[PDB]
Amino acid sequence: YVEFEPSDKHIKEYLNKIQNSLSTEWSPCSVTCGNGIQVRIKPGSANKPKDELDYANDIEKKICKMEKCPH
Repeated sequence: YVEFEPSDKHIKEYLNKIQNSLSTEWSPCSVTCGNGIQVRIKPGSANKPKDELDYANDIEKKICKMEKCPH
């Protein structure tokens, strides 16, 4: 069945997109309408170099829900 949840592949794509502003503060929502994701670096991972961030353990994710997408 259709999952209706954000996929890890797509969240990793967003991490590439916002990598320059990625920090311990939540990112902007990945979308301007409908459902997307916000990401941040876990505070306990703030000392790590960019090339040693584990997706599952060093990155926090949360669903964000924006206004209904217009036609």
